[PDB]
Amino acid sequence: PEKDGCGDLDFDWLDDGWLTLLRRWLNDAQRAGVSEPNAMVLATVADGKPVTRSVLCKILDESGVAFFTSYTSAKGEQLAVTPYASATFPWYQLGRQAHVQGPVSKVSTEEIFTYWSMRPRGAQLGAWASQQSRPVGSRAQLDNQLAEVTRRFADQDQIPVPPGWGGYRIAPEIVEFWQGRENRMHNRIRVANGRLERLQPGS
Amino acid sequence: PEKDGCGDLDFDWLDDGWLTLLRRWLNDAQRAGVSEPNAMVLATVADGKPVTRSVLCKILDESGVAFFTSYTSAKGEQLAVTPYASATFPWYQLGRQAHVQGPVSKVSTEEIFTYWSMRPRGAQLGAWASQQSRPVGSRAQLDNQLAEVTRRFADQDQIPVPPGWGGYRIAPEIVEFWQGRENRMHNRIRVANGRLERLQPGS
Repeated sequence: PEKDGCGDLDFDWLDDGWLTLLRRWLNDAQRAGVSEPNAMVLATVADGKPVTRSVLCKILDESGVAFFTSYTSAKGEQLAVTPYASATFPWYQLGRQAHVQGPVSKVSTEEIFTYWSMRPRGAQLGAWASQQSRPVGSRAQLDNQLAEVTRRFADQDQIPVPPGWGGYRIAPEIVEFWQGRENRMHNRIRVANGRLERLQPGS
Repeated sequence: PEKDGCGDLDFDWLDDGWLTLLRRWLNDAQRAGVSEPNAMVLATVADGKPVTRSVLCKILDESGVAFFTSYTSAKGEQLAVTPYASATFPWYQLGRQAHVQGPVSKVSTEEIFTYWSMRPRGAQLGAWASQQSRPVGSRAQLDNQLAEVTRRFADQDQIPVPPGWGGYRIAPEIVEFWQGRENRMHNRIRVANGRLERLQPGS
């Protein structure tokens, strides 16, 4: 009970729909000092087996949750074969989690440009520096990669989008809010087809 | 490079094997005040589609990472059909991640007893109060479930293991260490067939 300082998560918390509540939860985490409050752990499937890693949620609206990545990465390939994902926001400090699962689609060239342009150039370089799946043996080699990319763009103030870099967006088909409680009787609300369902703590 | 106070993770950080490094990283997460240092996001598969939620890693050894849960949860059913998982320790505050993927076996009845007994009275009751199927319409109902189970065991000093309750272990067939860097030239070392491998940041 203590952890988020709040009373029980219940149906009425969803009165303004799933989006308002997620946006509020994401803001409580930001405000409470959580590091990377917008990071989520994304699961995809590779040859029938699940694979997990962390990505940064950059857009949240009625169409779902979006993040940015190289199309050439393993996440990209896996999502190309099996375009469904699940993501979890792990807000342990507050005893909270939210999960989103659904079909994945690419974001617009439009949107890619915008979020690419807000990117601090320290990172713009970094993106370009990552030599998509090129063999690497040392760390020095990584350094050379970033030096080489840095020179190449030194006289450019408007670094362009790499040829295979864009985003993906998970549709909010199933969204679950999880509020933990000291006496293990966790509050679990699942949203699906505009219907709401309360789940037993142990699933 | 800031976030864990450290230089680059490299092959020499693996000299005494993945187990020892995962243990060091878990411990660093503790010393730093990270909430739920041992929690991990577990992905499973449900009819070819990934599914995520957090579990607590309670055993870390040579045979892999283990957590405890009701066999009758969605996660248990999913692991029964497709006994492979991936898990991620999201240490965002230190800019670190560890991933572990592999086949999944049940823990023994021996170890279930041992870890069950280490739970405080509150958590054992909590676990017994989660009634596997039974739909839930109100939150007051969870309360009465905890109150039935409290009264039912009022005279038992030592509460028994619930009938459906046990553990799962992920074998360390792939282990990745991820250490973020301000310049985006993240360090990534994957472990597989005792062979080490540096990966390009952008996967």
